[PDB]
Amino acid sequence: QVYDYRAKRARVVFGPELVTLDPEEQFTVLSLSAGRPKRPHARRALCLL
Amino acid sequence: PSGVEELLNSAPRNKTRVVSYRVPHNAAVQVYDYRAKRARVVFGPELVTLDPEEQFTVLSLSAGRPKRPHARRALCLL
Amino acid sequence: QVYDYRAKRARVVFGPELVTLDPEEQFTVLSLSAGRPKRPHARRALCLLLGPDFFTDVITIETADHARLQLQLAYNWHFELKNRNDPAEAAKLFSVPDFVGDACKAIASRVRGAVASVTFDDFHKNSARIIRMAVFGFEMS
Amino acid sequence: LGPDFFTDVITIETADHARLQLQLAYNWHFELKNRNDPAEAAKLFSVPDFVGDACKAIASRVRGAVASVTFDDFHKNSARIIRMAVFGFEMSLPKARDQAVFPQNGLVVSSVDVQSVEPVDQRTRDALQRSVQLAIEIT
Amino acid sequence: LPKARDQAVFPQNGLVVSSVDVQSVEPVDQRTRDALQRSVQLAIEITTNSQEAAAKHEAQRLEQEARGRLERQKILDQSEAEKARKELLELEAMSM
Amino acid sequence: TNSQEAAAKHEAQRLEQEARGRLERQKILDQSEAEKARKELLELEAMSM
Repeated sequence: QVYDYRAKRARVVFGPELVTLDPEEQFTVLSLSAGRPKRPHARRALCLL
Repeated sequence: PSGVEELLNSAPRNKTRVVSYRVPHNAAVQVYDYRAKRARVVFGPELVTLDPEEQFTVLSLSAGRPKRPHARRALCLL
Repeated sequence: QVYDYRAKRARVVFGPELVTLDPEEQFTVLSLSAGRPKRPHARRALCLLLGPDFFTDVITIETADHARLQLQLAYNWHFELKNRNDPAEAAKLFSVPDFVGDACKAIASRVRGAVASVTFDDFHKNSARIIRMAVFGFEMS
Repeated sequence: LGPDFFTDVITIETADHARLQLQLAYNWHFELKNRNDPAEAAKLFSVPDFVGDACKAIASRVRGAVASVTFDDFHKNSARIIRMAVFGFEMSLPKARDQAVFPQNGLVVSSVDVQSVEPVDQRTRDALQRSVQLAIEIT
Repeated sequence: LPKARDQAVFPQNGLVVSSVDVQSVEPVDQRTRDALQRSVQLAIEITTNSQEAAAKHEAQRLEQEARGRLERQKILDQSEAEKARKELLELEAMSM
Repeated sequence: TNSQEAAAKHEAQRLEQEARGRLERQKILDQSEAEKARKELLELEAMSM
């Protein structure tokens, strides 16, 4: 998902479609719990599964 | 009021350039206008754009590894 | 709050509005009880807080079994306001030389007067109840 | 004139000859039935030293309270007797009124907080320490 | 008899004394202070003897009531055991 | 000091007296209900014997 500061509007997308941002649009980066077992901040990624 | 580094998160910002701050979708923020004598609140995917007399409502948080009354102060309440 | 020597008149203000003094006007500076635990004169400030918050405090107390023990207390607190348009009640808000130190001290003496009767055993097995009921309030049930 | 608390501490002797110091917050303020009267205001300053006279008179009253009371009941219940016996009368014998007043200058003491009653004799503290040490083990 | 009036007065010059506060009554003899010190030192320990006597009487009474309960349960269990023993005596009687 | 000690002594002695008297009466009582259950046990034992 990405939020547009210019349109003041978020938009979400998934599946086999590449994103193409407007200049004010920004990715919704997401922290993940990774590490060998678990860890509150590790392998941060915007690509939620 | 030393709120600079929180919203910069190298080269110093152009202070003449308007201050602005992207607001994370679940995040919430508020700013008070000294000129209009009026506070205003905003949240979600909308960047802030202050009037010159407007000031951020900075908020102390309880951070640290466990808990601590003054740590990781931030205006971006979740 | 600030007092005007020229108009011979005090005025109070709060919330998101910057102060702008007349030349004879002076701030009502207020001493506070700060320090790591409590201290009658520390972090003096004119910016009194009305909002909800918690006191940072710890209190030694003697039990009936002559076993002294320290204990910290969060002390949730706020300043209730039946009105905001009244200069007088606002003057009452600042009329106290030190609301927080007086609060923590009076509550401390009340805790001492609570534990002074209570045994160490029942206190250790049930502090949270008696520590609250005995220092303020009366029957509710 | 505003509400505040005295900074004071008082040694006192119990009936068991066990002297002990204790601090007292002494909540206080100056009541004013009027402000337009020069005379009452003159009464406010008529006292050479309102605070020292207050703390001293209250101190002697505390001494006159503890002088009869035993150390045991005092240690187990200081906050009540320390207040009732130095000012006020029956209100319900009955526990004394929380208010206290000095007519000579219009002073009015409020409730007196307590937080410490430690004995002057450290050996006595060792005795109570051994006593509570007996208490935990009998429990 | 009745407690004296708090007021005091000197007619010779019109003086008027009020109430007299007290805060200290310490003996001139420090040895006497040592004596009272040993006295209150006796007081705290006899009070410890008092609380110990209280806890002792209480724990003793509780152990008494408890052993009485367990005793009654013993007599009861002996009763049902007497029942099953009686049935066993019946079968043993017919068998013998 | 001998006087106060005599007072505390007489008092603690009287309290221990009243206490042991209470516990004694409770003993006789418990012996009574134990006598009851013992009586029932004597009945079952009687029929069994």
